[PDB]
Amino acid sequence: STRKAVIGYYFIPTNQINNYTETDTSVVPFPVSNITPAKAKQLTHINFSFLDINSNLECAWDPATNDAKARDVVNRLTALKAHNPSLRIMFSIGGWYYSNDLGVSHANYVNAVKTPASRAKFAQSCVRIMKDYGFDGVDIDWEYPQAAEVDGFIAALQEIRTLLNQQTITDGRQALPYQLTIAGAGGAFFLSRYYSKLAQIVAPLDYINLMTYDLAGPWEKVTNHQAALFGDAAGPTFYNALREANLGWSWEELTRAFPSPFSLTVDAAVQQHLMMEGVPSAKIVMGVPFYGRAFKGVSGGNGGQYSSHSTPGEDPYPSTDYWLVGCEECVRDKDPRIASYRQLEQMLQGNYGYQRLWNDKTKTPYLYHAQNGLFVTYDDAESFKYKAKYIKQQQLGGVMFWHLGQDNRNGDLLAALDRYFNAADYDDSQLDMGTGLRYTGVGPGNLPIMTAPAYVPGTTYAQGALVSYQGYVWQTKWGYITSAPGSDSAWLKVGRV
Ligand SMILES: O=C1NCC(=O)N2CCC[C@@H]12
Repeated sequence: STRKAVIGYYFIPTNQINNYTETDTSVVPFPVSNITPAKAKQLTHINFSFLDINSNLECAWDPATNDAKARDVVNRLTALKAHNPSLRIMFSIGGWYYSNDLGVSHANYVNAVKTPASRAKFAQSCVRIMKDYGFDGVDIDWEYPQAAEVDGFIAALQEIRTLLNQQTITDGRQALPYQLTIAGAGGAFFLSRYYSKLAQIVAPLDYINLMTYDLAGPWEKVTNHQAALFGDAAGPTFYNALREANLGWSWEELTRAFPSPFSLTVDAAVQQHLMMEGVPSAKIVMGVPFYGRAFKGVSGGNGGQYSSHSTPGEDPYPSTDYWLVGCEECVRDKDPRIASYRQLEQMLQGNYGYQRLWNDKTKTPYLYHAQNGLFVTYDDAESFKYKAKYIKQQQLGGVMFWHLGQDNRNGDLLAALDRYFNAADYDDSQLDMGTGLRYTGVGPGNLPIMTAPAYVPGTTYAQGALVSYQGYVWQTKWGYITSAPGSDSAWLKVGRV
């Protein structure tokens, strides 16, 4: 009965800030005024983005930003709290552009967390920025820290948590404490960079917003749903990077927690987080996209799914050929590979040759243009039903999405999410979650409850035997076992209590 978080990103490029206006779409497509009172009430958090970490290793705005303008935009955002007292205006630091391994400011992130001094300096700048511009929390989107930088990242977060908590007291914000969150990897590959230390990373956070989308892209040889909730056996599968993380577990432990290959879905990412001890479901937030990814050069037979394609994976778009027919915004953004739900909705009702299909295993829609060989994977009010029920059933913290300017003018995707969680007249008790493939891995954090005869010191056990000891149920991996679980590596912990 705790309200589910609804975290929407508000992204505005510097040039739009420096020329902000709420009366001319050509310049500021999505002004703050578009976030009507109705919308502000369906949100719990708005992640204003993005800020960066400069060469000075402190949190800061983009140099070219006109400060007076920024503050005004921000103040328009915080002003929305007048409509919803639980609304928090967070500010996000990073994003793919600034922080990816090959990003412009990548070094600043690496160095910012290098030592206690840099950390305290960084942390202190985060809180200073928060207080100065009037934000309600700090969101850090480093995509992503690598194994050796993790301890620093972790220490930085703890530092930020300390300062924020102190600030909540100083500001008498007990009823709406300052918060700390991060955008987390939503796919095993990037997740494997810090997966072994999830517990420590999540400890200082109110939420970890999983970017459970972009699970398919033009950088992938076979077209696929970018945010399948569940797996489709007919779809591609992937190498389970997590089994290569520095977990220090045994072959048996790794194999049971990380089947491979596997289906790269939203369910897999959530379950992968829940497999680790100390990672509470309530802190896990499911990210969903308000845009679709388009591919060209697909062949028929499966409605464009799981087909080879001829889409360029480079960034920026290495071409001037805007082939996503009907997509006007794609021209405005010089990229036919991404389209907002808003634009997609228009394309569908526009007789452009697109046919909306539904994959009942993944529980997600897609578009197929038989004439031109196009495929678009995206989410909508229908896929969100399943994702919302999954969030409630799995007792997750809520939902996050990128980004507000991609919802249609009526704000339907946001309203759908709010409805599924809060409408007294909405009933999904009979909504069928389907037979799509579930992630079946088992780890220390999601061991099933079992019962077994207590271990008897000095007893010899055959292979496959089960016993209880030190709070867990154990099974032998082979025969003639003469020692106790934990002291004899012939036992596999398979249950709890
Ligand atoms: O960098 C981004 N790229 C698109 C996206 O989905 N985001 C989630 C937060 C980071 C941001």
